[PDB]
Amino acid sequence: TPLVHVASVEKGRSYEDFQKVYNAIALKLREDDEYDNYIGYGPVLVRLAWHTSGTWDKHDNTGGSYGGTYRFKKEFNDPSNAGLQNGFKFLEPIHKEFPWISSGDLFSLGGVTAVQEMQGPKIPWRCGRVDTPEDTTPDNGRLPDADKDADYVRTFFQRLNMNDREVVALMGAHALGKTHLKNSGYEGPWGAANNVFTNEFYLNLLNEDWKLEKNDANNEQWDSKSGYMMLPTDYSLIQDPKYLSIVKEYANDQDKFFKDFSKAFEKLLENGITFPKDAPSPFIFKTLEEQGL
Ligand code: HEM
Repeated sequence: TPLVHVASVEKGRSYEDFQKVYNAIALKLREDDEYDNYIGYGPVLVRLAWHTSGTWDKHDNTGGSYGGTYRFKKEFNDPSNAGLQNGFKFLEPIHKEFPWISSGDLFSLGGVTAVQEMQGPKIPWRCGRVDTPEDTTPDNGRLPDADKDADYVRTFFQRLNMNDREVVALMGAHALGKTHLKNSGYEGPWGAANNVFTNEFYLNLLNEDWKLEKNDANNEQWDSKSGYMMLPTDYSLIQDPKYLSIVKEYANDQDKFFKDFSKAFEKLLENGITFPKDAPSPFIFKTLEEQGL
């Protein structure tokens, strides 16, 4: 037995309404450019979308993006979510201007908007997540640990119904942003263009010279002399031969990575949700640049 969560469109809303919310998110991303030593909010909004979706458990349909339960203190204060409060704060004035959007739609849309405005692939997005009460908040401990190996990673993502290609594609979002010692016990960026969505994660895995070192929090991480880092779970993608093949494919085909990531990311964000046969089709929002805005 799993719960059923049926998508229900915010009353009377359509594509145009959500493009306006997209636009407000994108404009604030542009405006608040100084955040995190001028990386900007794009990376933390992508991580917020993934962590608010990544609690899902296919076996009983608990967790997931539908209920928007990050707004409750058990989930806000999950140690795995340390740092995401910055993303939530960013989204607060968006929610105040557009109070009709559900929290789950806002957290997932923030992720879509971030990826597209950082020049990533289009991510089709569906509305209709509905806020659920505090007691539906999943317990802490459903997001992955970083200090583990490929077997861990593979098994972990089975709970989110992701296969090896989906796992490797999703991990490419680590092109974005950085680890912050005070949030996670790890420090450093994975690459140079921290706020541009590219296949750089895979090129860096394959092409940098990596050394297993201890950081200031006494945790192991792989460091390169270009000043990049990889988590043990990131590095596992080149230690496992099946993952490694996929890493090589994405390192050598930007388009393929973009298409696979778009599919897996939408999937991640939609897991657990039942869409009525007559629900609207997925929206594909225009970027500001495409709109001349
Ligand atoms: C084995 C799975 C994964 C693990 C262990 C993991 C672990 C981490 C850790 C420890 C950080 C740094 C948090 C910081 O200190 O602020 C991080 C950052 C980040 N992660 Fe992951 N991650 C994984 C999967 C993913 C996936 C699936 C995505 C999205 C598709 C994602 C997107 C990000 C983003 C964009 C950031 C940078 C946030 C920022 O700069 O604020 N991660 N991740």
